[PDB]
Amino acid sequence: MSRSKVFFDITIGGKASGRIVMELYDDVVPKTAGNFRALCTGENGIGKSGKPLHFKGSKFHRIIPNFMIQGGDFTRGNGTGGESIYGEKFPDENFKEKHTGPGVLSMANAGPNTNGSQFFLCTVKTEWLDGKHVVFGRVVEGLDVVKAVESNGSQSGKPVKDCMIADCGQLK
Ligand SMILES: [Au+]
Repeated sequence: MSRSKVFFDITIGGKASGRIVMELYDDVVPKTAGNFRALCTGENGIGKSGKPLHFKGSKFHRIIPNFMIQGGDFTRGNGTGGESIYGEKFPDENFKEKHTGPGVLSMANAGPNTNGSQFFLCTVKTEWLDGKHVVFGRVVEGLDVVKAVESNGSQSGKPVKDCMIADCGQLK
């Protein structure tokens, strides 16, 4: 299917830091792409958690230099929460796409078939995640914004300051 384009407007410590534009692989992983797209628009409203099914206002809570930036936990904000629009967890749709380099967009999980709303953007090639995380898009603009967020990560995963998805949505 035609490929959706979505964006995040990022703040770092409250400071406007630019836009990350992403292309989703609707044609390869439609269920996975459709979940992320709707979480960018917020169109499915309040989820089972009672919080909005929406990345807006959420943070990259886990950021590791030379690895990736991870976000999508809008229910607990710490890596233990998050919710897909389908309502809890859904199976890995396929592993056709691989972690080929910086910019790759892929699902975070807790093992096989545990996709929620958490995701990461790779800042390096992470071949060791192939077949274990579902890859469903890539950055096409704003890789420099991804690097700026990455600069605030630590080996420990804890960010130096709040890296927020201040706005987000779908481009037509
Ligand atoms: Au993994």
